[PDB]
Amino acid sequence: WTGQESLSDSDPEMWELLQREKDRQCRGLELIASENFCSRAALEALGSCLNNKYSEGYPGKRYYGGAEVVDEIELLCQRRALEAFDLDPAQWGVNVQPYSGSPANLAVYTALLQPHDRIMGLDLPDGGHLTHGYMSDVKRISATSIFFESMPYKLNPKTGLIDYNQLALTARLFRPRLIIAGTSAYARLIDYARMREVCDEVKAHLLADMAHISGLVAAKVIPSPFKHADIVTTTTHKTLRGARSGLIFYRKGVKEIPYTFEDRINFAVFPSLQGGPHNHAIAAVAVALKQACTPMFREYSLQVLKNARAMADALLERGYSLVSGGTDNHLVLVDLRPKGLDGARAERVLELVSITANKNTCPGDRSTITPGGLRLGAPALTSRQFREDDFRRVVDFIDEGVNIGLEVKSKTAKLQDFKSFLLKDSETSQRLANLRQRVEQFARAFPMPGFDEH
Amino acid sequence: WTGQESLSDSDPEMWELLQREKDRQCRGLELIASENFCSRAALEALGSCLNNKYSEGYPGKRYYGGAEVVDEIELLCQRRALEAFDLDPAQWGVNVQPYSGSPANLAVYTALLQPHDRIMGLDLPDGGHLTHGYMSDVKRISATSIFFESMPYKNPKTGLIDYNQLALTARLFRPRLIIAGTSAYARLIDYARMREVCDEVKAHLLADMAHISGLVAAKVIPSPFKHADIVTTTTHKTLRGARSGLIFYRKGVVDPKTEIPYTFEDRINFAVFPSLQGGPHNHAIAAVAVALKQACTPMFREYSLQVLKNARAMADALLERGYSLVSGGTDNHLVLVDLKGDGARAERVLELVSITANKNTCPGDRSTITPGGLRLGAPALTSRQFREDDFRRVVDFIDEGVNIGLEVKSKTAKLQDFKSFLLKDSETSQRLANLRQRVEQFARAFPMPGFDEH
Amino acid sequence: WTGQESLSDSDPEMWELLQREKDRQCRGLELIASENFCSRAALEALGSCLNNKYSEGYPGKRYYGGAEVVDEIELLCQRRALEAFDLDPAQWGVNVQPYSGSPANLAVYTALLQPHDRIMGLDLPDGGHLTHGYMSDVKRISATSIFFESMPYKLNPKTGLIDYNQLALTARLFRPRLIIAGTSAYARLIDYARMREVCDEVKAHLLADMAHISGLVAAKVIPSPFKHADIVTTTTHKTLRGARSGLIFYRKGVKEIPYTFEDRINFAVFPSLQGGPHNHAIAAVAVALKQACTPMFREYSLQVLKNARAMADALLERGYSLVSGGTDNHLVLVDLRPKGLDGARAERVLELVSITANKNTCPGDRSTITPGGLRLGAPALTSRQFREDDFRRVVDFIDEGVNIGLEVKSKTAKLQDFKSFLLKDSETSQRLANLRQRVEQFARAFPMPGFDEH
Amino acid sequence: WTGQESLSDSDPEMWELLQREKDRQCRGLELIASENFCSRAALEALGSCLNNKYSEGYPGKRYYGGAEVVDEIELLCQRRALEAFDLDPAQWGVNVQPYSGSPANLAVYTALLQPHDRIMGLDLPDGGHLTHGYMSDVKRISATSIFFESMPYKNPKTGLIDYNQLALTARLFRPRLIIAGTSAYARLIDYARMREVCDEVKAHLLADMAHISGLVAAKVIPSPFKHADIVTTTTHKTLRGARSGLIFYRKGVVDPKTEIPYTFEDRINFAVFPSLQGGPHNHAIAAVAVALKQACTPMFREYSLQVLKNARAMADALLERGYSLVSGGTDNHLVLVDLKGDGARAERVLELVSITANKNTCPGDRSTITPGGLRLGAPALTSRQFREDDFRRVVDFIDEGVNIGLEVKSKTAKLQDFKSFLLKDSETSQRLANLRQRVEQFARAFPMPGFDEH
Ligand SMILES: Nc1nc2ccn(CCCCc3ccc(C(=O)N[C@@H](CCC(=O)N[C@@H](CCC(=O)O)C(=O)O)C(=O)O)c(F)c3)c2c(=O)[nH]1
Ligand SMILES: Nc1nc2ccn(CCCCc3ccc(C(=O)N[C@@H](CCC(=O)N[C@@H](CCC(=O)O)C(=O)O)C(=O)O)c(F)c3)c2c(=O)[nH]1
Ligand SMILES: Cc1ncc(COP(=O)(O)O)c(CNCC(=O)O)c1O
Ligand SMILES: Cc1ncc(COP(=O)(O)O)c(CNCC(=O)O)c1O
Ligand SMILES: Cc1ncc(COP(=O)(O)O)c(CNCC(=O)O)c1O
Ligand SMILES: Cc1ncc(COP(=O)(O)O)c(CNCC(=O)O)c1O
Repeated sequence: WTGQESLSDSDPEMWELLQREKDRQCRGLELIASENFCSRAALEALGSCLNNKYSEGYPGKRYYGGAEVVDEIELLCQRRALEAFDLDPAQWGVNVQPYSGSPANLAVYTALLQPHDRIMGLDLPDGGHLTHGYMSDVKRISATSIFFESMPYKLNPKTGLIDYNQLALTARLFRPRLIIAGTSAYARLIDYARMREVCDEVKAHLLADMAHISGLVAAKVIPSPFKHADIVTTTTHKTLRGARSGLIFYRKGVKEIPYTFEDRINFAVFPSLQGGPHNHAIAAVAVALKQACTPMFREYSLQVLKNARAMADALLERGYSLVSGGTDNHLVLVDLRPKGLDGARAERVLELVSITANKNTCPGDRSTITPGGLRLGAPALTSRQFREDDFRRVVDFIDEGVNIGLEVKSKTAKLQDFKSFLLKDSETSQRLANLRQRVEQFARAFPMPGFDEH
Repeated sequence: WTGQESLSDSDPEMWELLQREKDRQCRGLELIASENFCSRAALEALGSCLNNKYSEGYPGKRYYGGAEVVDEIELLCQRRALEAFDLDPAQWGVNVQPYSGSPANLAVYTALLQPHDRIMGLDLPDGGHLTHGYMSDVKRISATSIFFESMPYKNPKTGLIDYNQLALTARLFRPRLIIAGTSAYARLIDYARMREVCDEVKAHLLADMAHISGLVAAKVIPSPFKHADIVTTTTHKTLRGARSGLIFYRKGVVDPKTEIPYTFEDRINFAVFPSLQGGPHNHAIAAVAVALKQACTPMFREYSLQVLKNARAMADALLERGYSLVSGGTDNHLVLVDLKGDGARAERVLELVSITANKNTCPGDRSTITPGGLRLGAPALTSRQFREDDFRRVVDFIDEGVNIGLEVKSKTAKLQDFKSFLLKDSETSQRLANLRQRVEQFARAFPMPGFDEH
Repeated sequence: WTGQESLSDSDPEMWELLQREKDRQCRGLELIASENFCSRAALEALGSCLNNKYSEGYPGKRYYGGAEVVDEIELLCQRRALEAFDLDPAQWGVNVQPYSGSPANLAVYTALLQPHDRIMGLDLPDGGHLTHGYMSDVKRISATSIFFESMPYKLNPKTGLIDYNQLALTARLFRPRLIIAGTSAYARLIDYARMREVCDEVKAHLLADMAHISGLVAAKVIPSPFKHADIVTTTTHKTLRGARSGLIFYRKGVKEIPYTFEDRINFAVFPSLQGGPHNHAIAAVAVALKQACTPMFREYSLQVLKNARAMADALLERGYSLVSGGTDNHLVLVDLRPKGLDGARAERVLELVSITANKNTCPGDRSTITPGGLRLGAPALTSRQFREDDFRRVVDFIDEGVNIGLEVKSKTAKLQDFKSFLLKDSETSQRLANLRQRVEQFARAFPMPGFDEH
Repeated sequence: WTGQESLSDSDPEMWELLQREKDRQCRGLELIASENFCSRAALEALGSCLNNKYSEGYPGKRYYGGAEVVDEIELLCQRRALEAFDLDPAQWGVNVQPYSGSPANLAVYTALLQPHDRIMGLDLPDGGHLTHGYMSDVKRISATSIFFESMPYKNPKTGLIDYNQLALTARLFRPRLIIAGTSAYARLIDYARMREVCDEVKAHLLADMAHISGLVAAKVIPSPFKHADIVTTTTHKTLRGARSGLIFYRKGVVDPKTEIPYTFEDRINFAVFPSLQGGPHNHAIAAVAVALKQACTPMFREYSLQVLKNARAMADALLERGYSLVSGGTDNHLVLVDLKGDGARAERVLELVSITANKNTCPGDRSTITPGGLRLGAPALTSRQFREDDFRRVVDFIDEGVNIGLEVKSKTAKLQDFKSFLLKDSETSQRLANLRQRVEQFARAFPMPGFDEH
């Protein structure tokens, strides 16, 4: 035994499963807005010997030894994190140690707020994330709502946009100490300036979760939340096209009233919440971050917008509804209830063809288990050199998939009856197999970032 | 740009900086009990395309689609984890989604305890970790102490802990979960004693197997999986996998008067998602499944069986030459010196000679800035096929470093001037480089798991 | 020494002070809405040997002895508490042990809600009480807002009434577990049915604080909050005209879904919060409670309404503003800003004449230390056999007092300058002395409940 | 109806039922260490017209008007309280507004501690009270344990507490305030030991003088007012006043390196109002001011000096006839029997003979439903001018009751049949009424403080 053996030789069972996923990604139309395809250069850094380095602490302020050059990669990851978002190293710091996006948000709360302090974020069915404080009417399900007292703000159901007026009214009576300005399912750009004015009135910190749109912010193709918010969090595996980690950006220097964000946030990530940093992920983020400073990444993010706008205008002419009218970023929200189908049936219909999407509730729904919409993303296929005409054909396969699920809903009743009919009825099982072949052949022709084997 | 370019061509920086890490892992003898050198097969799954998949949920119940492959990779890792520790699938279940060891422990707290409820663990300055409930008496450091009221447990004479002063403070603090785990402790823990002492106070037994994880899977050191109810661990230490976490929870059933099932697996799986974290790191789940398959092989048990006799030979070689073991022996994998002359003084002279360790507070130390004890680790170099006479030489290499350090401790002034004249004086850098030379020549000759370049 | 000596003989210093207060109450026009004049029969029961009886527990469920006949007075106090409000002894229980109104509300919260649970009450400047959860924009000042998370609902500034629509909107997003339906400064009757509909939608307990209006509810001259709310609290020293204590009324029996209010509320008062019950106060409340069942008390409460309505219509013809238009209960809220004077100056002007009132903020004020209104009560003087024509003359003295403070504000600037000018300037000091004599001579002619000496 | 009618004419019920209470207080010998017979002068101020005044606020800063008299009555009570315990007004302040002893203690917790912060007091089954932080290990009883995490302190051999096991659990629980008070304990508390043990753990010393309040004012028992920082007490026990509470807090200043004032009096006065309670009970504040004026007289010290030698004669008379004192003596005012034969069995046979006591858990009792110890009290009958030979007779009266109880304990079946055959069997009611007869004839002959009728 030496540990240098091959995965294909040491574990052919796992190498087979790990090889069956790559072809599914090659043959599938990934429309999930949160998913991308990480480059090869960042993946071989994520699966490297940096997994074998304990660097608890921070560069210079390490508690153990052996972090000679590991400190240099964390400083490199910090220096290009600010460079990718055009930040002064004297006015903005960055913490690269968050394991993912969810631990990144929890670190901001523990650093700035006391337990049971008041949190305001967009409600989950309206487009907010779990970590922005979410509670059902039955019990608290997000830990942000267990350790802190959260209260959500809703959309304007007429326009589908965030009700900034209702947020101003609600914050004046709830008196939050931190308001989250970030989205998981929202086609337009958040008015971060209006957010800042509401925060300054009730004396609250403005946290901007840049997770879905950070790649567009890095390319400067959409307004940057750094110009109004003073605490920015983001994942690095969505539009950033890197490994699964998290970044926390904070103001630094003087606000002389000093900005006291640098010391508490770094203390919340370690030693409060996390322990050993995933240095293999840090270097993978830094590889993707320097890719974000290149003119290629701006051309990539510019294409993600027009690709989402292309499918958005493509779905409209087919007779589809889009909440908030259309789209200004990377994801479109299709409203399926005007056509007689719901997101639950459509998500299962499109998945059996390898068009991976996700259900999403629409303003006005009262069903939970049967949402009337889907969230379709662009940056996944756009990294595969997809362009406008390619996304127009993606929607053509969507419609022919929706049209299938429409006639199946006429032959079936409950949702449990629906998923059993798509696999039993060979007349529909063959009709689904035809679009599957016609979708997988259209998808394999496009290049795929990363390794060609695994 | 396609995303398939090599790291050496795309980021010529990050390529060199990582090759300096693998060089350091080969140039030096790593002896931090928590560190290890993972196998090449597992890291290929760590740098996989599974980094791209969003699989929020669990096998069976998932909120997305296109998860056909990752579902079987997760169920494979759960079955490989249950087999690696010889657990009946009907009596035990495992969640394989925690990002690391620290998040795995916080998930068990959120699941079984309400906010500000009471836990008990051995103190960090007494051989514990931050995630067990450590507060600095002037500040609440870890989030284990901010969201849950923890009482630190600590006997300095026996070298062991005070396993009945814990029972003394048990009924007077009345905890709901006591932690039986170690971060810097050389002896075993009476797992039959920790259980009944939790039953008389109506508490839950939590075993944090993070350091002993390998010595338990190989059935060479007694296991907690029939005395404890919930078990958390790292896939990092002694298991030689990627950096992630595991939560071993009981499952199943007897109320003979007037049926009594376990209530664990629905709450801890809800704590991991959607409470604490979001999208699982499938590349980490697949990587640790490779290490778990290796853990069921006799090649891993003989590797484990070597670690104990390597640590025993490590302590005896130090015992035979004027060094006190803070236990009277060690069946674990680490040592505990009483450096009869301090702790923080040895690390600087070691890491400059390409040998890294960490400070350790010995029972009786009145300080924390200049402690008196080093914790050296066997699993790291044992994975490089180190054996008895190979480790006996390692204790002789530290000998010349500690013996030169005792000469610098006789000079200079406080800890600041210790590290000052080392990288400044001309004559002192002679024994620095000579001992580093022979240490590098002795280390590079051993095989190194993982890739050859990165 | 024997302890049977007279207060006039044992302590002539305290007997002098205690005698100077009674004449101030005899000579003064008490317009504070929360104040009344307790009868002699209830006062000599409040200052009796029942002070010398430890009866911790409840009748029958006593922990010590000696409560032979003390148990009978608590059952008598309970039986007439329900009788005074026309409650079925099988559908309503009552706890008479609360020391006062503030401990009564805190007992309801601790019995029904967990720490940091969500509370909704009327904001303090809008007419709510402290114990209904009040927080400034700077810090939490009420213990209800420290142990529980409170959020206030506001008035409709156009109509001066509670904004039930905004409360329905706010409760749907705040998700409270208890909503308070009670007032301290509100001239109209709360729509308790609308309150109940909002509580049943967000699944919250409806607590009605009957403190100011319980005498009107006992006489059945205003709608009873018992017909919609299931938890009712009240003081017994306002319109109840008894000692200073508190009552908690709760549903009992079946809601078979049982009502689980009786056991938890009785446990929160004792042993959770309070200790030894003030049995002298319990019997004093029972004396006043049986007075509330008499036809005299209904004629008294009927007069309190028309006396408040008389002064309300009297103030209107003098050119005064009343928020919410007028009055439907016992207290009128005068808005003084249309006349150029504020409640701070008027309260000090009327106090120096022995017309005791209190400042009160008005909808739209932004001054705190200079409120633009006053809260004038009726049940205090109405118990002195005051009638409509008498209250019309009370307002005549008010106007001539306001007219004084109007011309003083022209000769002065800051509020600290104002209170120093009313005592220095002998030209105004004599003008105030004239209305003082003309007010005290009008007040002494009316009878005064209680002892004629102390 | 005018409100000036006597209680005997208005409520002929309540008149008779109270005269049965004074009859019972005269017919029987009260020996509950907490009970007392208040003076006639204080109760005249308790049944005063000050019950009618709303004086929310403090002398100087009040939110109302017409408080000229009650302001001086409050400042008089503060000065009489500082003098009664010999405190410099510049070094000590007192708040006289707590409704009772339990609210006074909760106010000190809210003022100096944040929610869920940590306190330490002696356990209720070990001689404590609920307000010191008692939880039933299966439920959190007192609100001291619901809003603050309390650890109960407890040595059964010495009879005393374990005054260094408290130090054993001190640094391991790290409280912010330890309580030095007693509800059922016969010895004194080392006040110099409680202070330094709180200083090494950075805690506050709270002395709850509720039972020893009289023995401290008379300067016959050592005082905590130069070792402790905050002191709470009842005006009820040994002080022979109305039922209320007092909060003695330090005030004033020394930072010789690089001025250091006390930070107590602004927070505890804010905790009493407007945090916890609202309107003060001015009739109680005036009543206790009368008892405080009596406490500064030599007639009260010789009364106090009698209580100790009465309790010492009470214990020695019991010691001389086969009874064990749970201390080895008593300098307090209470006893502690080991009833060598139970506790709950004696109270029923006593209160039926017109002598009342209470259960007391002796160190070593495995039960709580049938404890083994009675706590008899001296201050009650000492106030009736009881002396040595008078109390020596009281121990001889209980003798025949306990000796008949040992015969019933030899019969019947469990505690249920003990009290069953007492009020049912014909022959058993003979020694019942005979011993009650001579006990009533012996009790009615002594003078009784307070009024003659009520
Ligand atoms: N934007 C957004 N997308 C996505 C996609 C994946 N993620 C991350 C993973 C999230 C997983 C998840 C989601 C929901 C619940 C949940 O608990 N759901 C409620 C009903 C919700 C609802 O929508 N209720 C009403 C609303 C009011 C109305 O309009 O009536 C309805 O629409 O019916 C319930 O099942 O109890 C849950 F437990 C776990 C997100 C995200 O965080 N954010
Ligand atoms: N109804 C009502 N009457 C009465 C009368 C007596 N009691 C019981 C005793 C209460 C004592 C008390 C009252 C207020 C504060 C307080 O803290 N007050 C704020 C500013 C308040 C305000 O009104 N702020 C704004 C409102 C928003 C706007 O309209 O702008 C303004 O009006 O300016 C501050 O001083 O900080 C306090 F500490 C203590 C009550 C009661 O509870 N209820
Ligand atoms: C705002 C936001 N924050 C965090 C996350 C996820 O954090 P992790 O990287 O820890 O999973 C998401 C993705 N949420 C799922 C989706 O949008 O599809 C998100 O939209
Ligand atoms: C006993 C124990 N448990 C859990 C963890 C958490 O592991 P992560 O850092 O991967 O979250 C650690 C960290 N171990 C630090 C050390 O001994 O060097 C640990 O020592
Ligand atoms: C609704 C309410 N609750 C409680 C209280 C007072 O509780 P205490 O009896 O414990 O003080 C008041 C009187 N608040 C003052 C006023 O209205 O003038 C009140 O209006
Ligand atoms: C030591 C102590 N402190 C405070 C209190 C509270 O007093 P109130 O019940 O007046 O709030 C008590 C009650 N004493 C009960 C007894 O010993 O009989 C007590 O014993």
